[PDB]
Amino acid sequence: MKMKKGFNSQMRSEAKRLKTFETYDTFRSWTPQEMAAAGFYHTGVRLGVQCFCCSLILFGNSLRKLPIERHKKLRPECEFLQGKDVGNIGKYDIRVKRPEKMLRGGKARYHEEEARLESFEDWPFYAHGTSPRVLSAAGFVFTGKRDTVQCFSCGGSLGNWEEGDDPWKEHAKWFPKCEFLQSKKSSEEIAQYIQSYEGFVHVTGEHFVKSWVRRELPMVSAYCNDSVFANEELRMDMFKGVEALVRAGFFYTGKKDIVRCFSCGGCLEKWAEGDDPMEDHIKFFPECVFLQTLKSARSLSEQLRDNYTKATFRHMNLPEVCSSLGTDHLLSCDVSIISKHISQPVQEALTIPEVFSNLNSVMCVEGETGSGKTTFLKRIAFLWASGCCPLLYRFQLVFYLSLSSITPDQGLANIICAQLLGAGGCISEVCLSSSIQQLQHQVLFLLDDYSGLASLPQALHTLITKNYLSRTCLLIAVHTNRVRDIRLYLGTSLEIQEFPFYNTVSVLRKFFSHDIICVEKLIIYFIDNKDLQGVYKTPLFVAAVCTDWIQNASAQDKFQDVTLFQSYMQYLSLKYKATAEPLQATVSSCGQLALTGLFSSCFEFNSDDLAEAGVDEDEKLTTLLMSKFTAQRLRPVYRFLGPLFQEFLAAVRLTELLSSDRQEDQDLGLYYLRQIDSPLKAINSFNIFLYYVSSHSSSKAAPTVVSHLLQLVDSSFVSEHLLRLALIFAYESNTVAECSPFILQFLRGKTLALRVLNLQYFRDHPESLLLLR
Ligand SMILES: Nc1ncnc2c1ncn2[C@@H]1O[C@H](COP(=O)(O)OP(=O)(O)OP(=O)(O)O)[C@@H](O)[C@H]1O
Repeated sequence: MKMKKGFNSQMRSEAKRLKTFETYDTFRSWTPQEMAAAGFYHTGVRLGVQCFCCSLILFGNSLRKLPIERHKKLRPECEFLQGKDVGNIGKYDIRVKRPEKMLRGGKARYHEEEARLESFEDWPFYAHGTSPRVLSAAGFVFTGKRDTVQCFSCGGSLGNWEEGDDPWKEHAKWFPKCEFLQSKKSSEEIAQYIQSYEGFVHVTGEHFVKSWVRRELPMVSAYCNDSVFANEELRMDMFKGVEALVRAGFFYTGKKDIVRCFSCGGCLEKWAEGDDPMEDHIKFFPECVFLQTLKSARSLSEQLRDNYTKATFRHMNLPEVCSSLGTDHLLSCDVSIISKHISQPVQEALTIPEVFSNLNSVMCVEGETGSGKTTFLKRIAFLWASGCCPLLYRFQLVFYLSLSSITPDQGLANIICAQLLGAGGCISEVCLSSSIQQLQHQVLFLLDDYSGLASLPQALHTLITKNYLSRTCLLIAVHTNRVRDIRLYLGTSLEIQEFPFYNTVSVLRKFFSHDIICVEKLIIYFIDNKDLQGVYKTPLFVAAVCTDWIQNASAQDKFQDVTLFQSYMQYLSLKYKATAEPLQATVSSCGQLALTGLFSSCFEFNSDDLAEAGVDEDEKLTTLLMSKFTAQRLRPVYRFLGPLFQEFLAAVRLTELLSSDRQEDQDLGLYYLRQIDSPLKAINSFNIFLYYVSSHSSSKAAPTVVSHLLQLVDSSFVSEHLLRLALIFAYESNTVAECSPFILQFLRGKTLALRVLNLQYFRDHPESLLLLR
């Protein structure tokens, strides 16, 4: 209840307000990214988080209100930029201003040291944990603005000082060529000081991506609030007075009349009189968004190709996640990563804002098939091009290349010009080779859809196999347990663990205005908790539930589980329509396995049974959309997405078998239909197998199974007859109530007790209710 409130926790900014959520459960509405962007950190008292400037006991976490709204509503006296040690992604150096420019009179006097001591009257209260004496002992002087300090005789500015950061390691790390440093400290201790988290970085205040950013006030919900990025957004199509004024909280994505604020908008036609705050952001944009954002040689060639890469990464083509229909630029939810280390099995979970700082050499990212590799690579490329995340400023060039058979060993220049630039980039082989060589650790390749060394081109092969004479940094997307070739070559392997539920609920929240469907999904989901995992193993379930809104709400209020599963399966069928032949096999071949276990009462499904089922024979991609490597001690197990998914896949296999006219691919279906042989078997199996063999409009399969249900005959006795006939009539009326019933149910099952025991659909009653009922 009561914990040490104290005061401003000066040791707590973002990128440290996010790392505190590794001890946070993955099932709740608000996200660590959004909560941390609100200046909150996870103490761990029971479940709650508190702010770093205005300590708040915020435990309850609702859905209709974002953390910014709660923080403003409860204690509104800490967000007037009165002073907060807010660090953004914050590459720790971006302050490069005045390398030799106008200081406040050169308070170091260009010689003196006690002058550096005395220049710190207005040293703010953000730091202070850092002693001004130790800062001044290394030739540092306070330039005057926002706790950034400049060192003379080399003119280097460092900011975002935190607790315990000794300004002697850092002065060595960021400027080895600082004359004062070589004058005082020997060339031996500096190598020891090099040991830090950034790989090979140097003085990189000059770089073609830079864009100075403000104090990153917490009213910045997420990216796209820098008022300079949003301006160059709409230099493409909204160019043929209105434009510059539209940047009162807007940016362009789409077809010249769909311009989006941080929530949504554009539902009005432009070029009329039309003041941009029209209808005050059209009806406040429901919930009065952010108080109107709070009241408003060949170096030339490589720079030119840098500009083209930035332009083609900011084009509307790349930033499109949740690629179903809509108008999307607002998603920033990240994927959790835990990086296994080369030698021993240590997990060591990372965070997205900190993983960028460790990019050193050839890197691989794991991940289940359809789990967010292409998205993550596109996000990092975009964030480089959308230059406001500072950590990515160290790369002068980034390249996204999908090695999906477009590369039969032809050449790197040809593959980079025809995939990224487009009709404009004539970057020659020699130009690209020289750019790679001189820009050693400032070129980041993002390779996707990996196959193997044999398929890479010559230059890419050299860059991936040596990484000694080139120093280029690469990130390759691969499949889990399918990266067995570059084990010896890579450092800092990475893996996409899972997709937590807060990301799913955040994406659901953003896409919807009628936010009663999402809450219904929340309640109707934590009551099962058996399919808690698996279903959210991939972001494709979010896309499936979103595209289920092509007809109505995703909470149709009628046995939600079967609709959810069918929506998922239909979305799988839709996405891979280009290569649907193996998927149709993967759903069938794997699906039959579930049927084999539907009645044998086993869900572990060890490896040797998979061969009998007839799936994974080629270790193919899609077979991981429906199973996971649950255990890896020995003889890895293969568990599906919960017993309910057992049921649904077994049902779809049974329907396909009893629907196919292949005679002896159907006798097996009848055999699997045979084991149900008693009313208790018509209950215990059909408690969970009821709406799954019936849901599908199995025209051919309906008569055989309804006949089998009828032929079982050869209070509790009467009761089971009543339930059995209820099942049979419901099943037969689900799809077609003409062919099978008029010749089948007229035989045996007709019973009722008082008035409404046979209140089903009304047709011609029997002669006299089976002559005995
Ligand atoms: N943060 C996110 N929010 C919502 N959906 C996401 C997010 N990240 C990824 N996705 C979803 O992930 C899907 C793409 O996944 P992914 O790139 O893993 O497929 P893939 O088969 O690995 O493709 P490739 O093999 O080409 O990399 C997209 O349809 C997108 O909807």
